[PDB]
Parts: sequence; structure tokens; C-alpha cells
Amino acid sequence: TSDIQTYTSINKYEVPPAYSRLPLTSDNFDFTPFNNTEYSGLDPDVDNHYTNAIIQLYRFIPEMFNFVVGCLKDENFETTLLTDLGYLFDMMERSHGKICSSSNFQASLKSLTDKRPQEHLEEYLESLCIESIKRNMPQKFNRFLLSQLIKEEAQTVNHNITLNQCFGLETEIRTECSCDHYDTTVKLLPSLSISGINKTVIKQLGQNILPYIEYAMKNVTQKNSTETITQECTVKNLPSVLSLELSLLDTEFSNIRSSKNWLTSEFYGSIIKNKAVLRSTASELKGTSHIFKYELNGYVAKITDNNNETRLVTYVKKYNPKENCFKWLMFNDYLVVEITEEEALKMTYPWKTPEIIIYCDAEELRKPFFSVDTYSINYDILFRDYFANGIREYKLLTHDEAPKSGTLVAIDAAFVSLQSELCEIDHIRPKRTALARISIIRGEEGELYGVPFVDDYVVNTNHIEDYLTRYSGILPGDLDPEKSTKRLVRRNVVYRKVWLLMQLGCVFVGHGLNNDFKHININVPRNQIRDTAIYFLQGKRYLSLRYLAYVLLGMNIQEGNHDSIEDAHTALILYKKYLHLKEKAIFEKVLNSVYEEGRAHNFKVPE
RNA sequence: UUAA
Repeated sequence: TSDIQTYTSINKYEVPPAYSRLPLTSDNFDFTPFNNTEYSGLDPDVDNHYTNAIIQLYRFIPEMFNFVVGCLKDENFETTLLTDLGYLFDMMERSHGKICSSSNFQASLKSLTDKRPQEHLEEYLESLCIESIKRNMPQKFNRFLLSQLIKEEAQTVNHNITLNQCFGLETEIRTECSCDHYDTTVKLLPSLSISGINKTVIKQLGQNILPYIEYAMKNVTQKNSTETITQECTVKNLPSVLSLELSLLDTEFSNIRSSKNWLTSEFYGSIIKNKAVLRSTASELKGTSHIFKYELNGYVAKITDNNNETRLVTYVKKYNPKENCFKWLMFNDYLVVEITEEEALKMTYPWKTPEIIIYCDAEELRKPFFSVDTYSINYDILFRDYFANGIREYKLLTHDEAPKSGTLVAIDAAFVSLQSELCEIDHIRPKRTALARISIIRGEEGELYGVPFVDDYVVNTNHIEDYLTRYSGILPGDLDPEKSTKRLVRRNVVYRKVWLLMQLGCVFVGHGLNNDFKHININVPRNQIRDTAIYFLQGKRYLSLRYLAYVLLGMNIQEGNHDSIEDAHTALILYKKYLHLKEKAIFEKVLNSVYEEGRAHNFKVPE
């Protein structure tokens, strides 16, 4: 419990506590003993054992980070995986340690794998079991993500090419079918797979990682199919970053452990011939034309437990602009601890093998990370309508209603149940719940007060198991064509509406909204929210909303199918009642009125 | 117990 952020043990065989199976989070779980850094970690309550480590590997690429968050200025709804990654990236940067969930992104991943070298998606739709990770499944996802990001990067607004320009490896595929006759394809590949290697020089110059990259960039094999065709692969490109998918054998995997300093912090290299080998900045360059220097930016290692469980962790380097320095971080699921370079590169530990190494251009690893509000954003969907249904007495916004930093308006959202506890395997944990409706009403004092402006039902094609409108207000017609007299729209657009609001600094009021933000998968700052459940709180025993609608003023909002519209309305005018009682000196004089009167009334009065 |  106490010393779990210890990331080393004196025995090469004992796995340090920082690398082992964290306790499940499944209710006010306090994360401060697990992360003292200003860099958030990710909630492990997801379907995928492996993607968590990879997202962290990617968040600290300055060049890919700055792009994925960058495209959030514009409204890119159809490219689900890239803008949801952007919402996640923007989330992690601003939480500054606060726990993050990748739930939204994981839903978009499973969304497109369930849609149809198509064999990539089918294999990656092992979202369902996840021995918790199998061999080469991380590298399979590293390729899948980079591939399906670049495909989506062509469908932006003002279509950009940036990710290809840095993960683009021009692979010449020359298949010598006959003699004096060879066919060649040239494919742009996002990652470089170091896989399936035969008897290979590993001993002489020396035992470092560099030759392994060399073979994967210049090699031609004598195995195919009744022909046994021999085929040529070489890359005429040294891109800004190099995502290496390491995939070896366990025999080859413990020899590499014993060669000390097997990785390389920084390497330099160019292409002299149409082959490619790089030196160790030992200036062994036989000829010279444009030179490139690469430092290691991060990598994802697989941890085999002392109890023989498996997880993935992420080592990362980040440069500081106030002083020339490299800080190295390791990311267990929500365990984030700052460690020294020496321990971050060491591979002598048998329980640790590398799976996805990435190298990055030196001059642009030392490039800063830029917020999305470094740019200026399209806020249009706040003042427009984007409905996917045929088609709620609400009125839309007007440009004189430009929400500024501090606009107090009320929010309430409802969700539905898809999969239950699904537990007792290691107690497995409750996983699935998806949101369906969300309403934001005007709470700025004026002619337009208490008036809703967004009341949007969310599309959902997935299987519903419990609808439960005694608490949700969802008519079963939550599928896109058969609109339940409702304005159904995609999940991505109304996330943007909420995101834009907290991004500029609106103040949200409502009842237990941190729970609501947990389900819409967003993090609002502590000071940008007025929770009536926290204001009228007596240390415990969170009071109802129907009770206080009845016991603090005259409405009776109980026993009706909960209508997100008016529960946000009820929450709005209560935060104003809390304000009249706080401006006067009767705060606790009125606080002790009703939970004293409710204890003799069992906290439930006639409706 | 809000929350659902």
C-alpha cells in the first residue's frame, strides 16, 4: 500500500510494486498516493488491456500530440477515432494529474471494428476477452491505430497530411519473381515491423539495437508461395518519428537482455546507398548528405507478473523549455511516477520485454507541446443544428449570447445500461454504460433564464439491456431512423458542445454533475462547477432532488419519468436559492432544517 | 444515498 511508487527492487527477479496489478477502481477512489506528477494517468476500467499504454506513448510525441489536439479547432465529426483521440489528448493535458478515462475513445474503436488486409479489424475486435494480452497484439494495434489515423487524416477539413509526413516510411517492395524481371510496389507504411528474423548478426559490430532497425529497413528474404519467390524491401525515407513494432522470440528475447545498454538513447544516421544503417553518433558515416539525429521519445514494455499476469507500461521522455533537460516518466495504469534515465532504459529484468519502441527527431522532440486554445476554434454547433433524425420546447442560442468565461447555465444528462457487473473472475468488473440524453438550459439572469438550448438524444446502435426510465427519460426509440419523437444526433457532436463550454469557461450547475461528466467522459475544473449535491451536503446522506424540490420550495418532481429538461431546471433555481440563503447569514440555520425534519420523516414525504 |  504505502510504498507502491517504488520502481526498483534489489533482486533482478522481483517485480517492483509500481509494475503490478493495481486494485480495481470500479466510488471516490483516491488517486493521490498513486500519482504525484502533473501528468494524468488513465482509468483501467476499459475493455482493452493494451490500448491504455499506447495512448500514453503517443500523448508525448510533440508532433503527433500537437496535431491531434490541433484538429479540435475544426468540427471533424466523421473522423471518429482522431477527434475522440483529440478530446482525450486535450483532456489529459489539462487535468494535470487528475484521473482520466479513455471510455469514449474505446467506444469509437469498437464502433469501427464492428463495421466490417481487412483482417486487422477482426483481430483487433478481441475487445471481448483480453492471459490478458497475447503476443504481438500491441504491435498489431500500434499499426492499426496509426493506419486508421492517417486514413482519417485525409478526411479532415482542409485535408492535412501531417501524420504521414512523420510516420511515412516509403517502402520499396521489389519482388524478384523472375531473373532480369522484377515487380516492385511502393507502399507508405506508418510503422516498421521488426518481426520473424533468421540467423542474424547480433554479436559483432556492437550488440546494440541499431542493426535491428537496419535489417528491417534493408532486407530481402527467400520464402514465399510452389515458387519460393524472393522479394526486396528497402526504405528511402528517414521520417520525423519511427514507430518500431518489436516482435521477437523468447529465445532471442533473453539474449538481448544480457547485452548491457542494448537500447540507444540517441542515434544519428542517413542513407548512403539505397540501404540504410545508422551509427551510435559514433561518426561512422562513409559519405554524407542530409543528416538526421534521433533521440528516443518513449516506448511500451510488457510486464510479466510474479504471479504470471501480464500488463503493459509506458516509459516516456519529456523536454523542459526552461532548462535543457530530459525528465523520464513511467505509466502504469493510474500509477505515474518520475524515474531516472538509467532505470528507464535498463533491460536486465527478465519480467520486462519491449513491445513498441518509438524514436523521434531530436530538434522536434525539444519542440514544445501546444494547447488547442493556442488556436481559435469553430464554436458553430453551439448556434447551429446538426440532427441525424427526422424530427422538446427549447430555444437555440444567438450570437449576442456569446458564452464567456463564467456563464452560469445548468446541465443534466441521462444514460442507459448495456452490460452489468460481469464480475467474480478475479473478485472482471462492471464495464459498460452509455449516455442517451443531455440538456443544457440557460441560467444567466435575464429574459432568457431557465430556458433550454440543447436537448439532444444521442445515437446508439449497440445492444441495450436496461432502459429504466423510472430514472432516465429515454423513450425506447433511441435508434437513428425510428426517432422516439426526439432529435437524435451523434455522440461526437454533443460532446463538442459540452467540450466547447468548459473550454471557454462556462459554469455548470446541477445535481451530482461530476457523475454526469464521468459518463459523458469529460473533466471540468473544480472551480467551474456548482454542484447542489455538494452545497446541501451534511457530511454524508446525499439528499434527493425530488425531496428538495418538495422540501425547499413547492414543486413535486417525483414519480414522473425523470425528464432531464426539468431536473436541470430544478437544479438551476436551487443554486439560486442556495445563493439567497448564503448572501443572508442563514446558511446552516436553514441547512439543519430538513435533514433534521427528514430523519423524523424518513427522508421521503408524500408525493 | 445522491446519481442514474
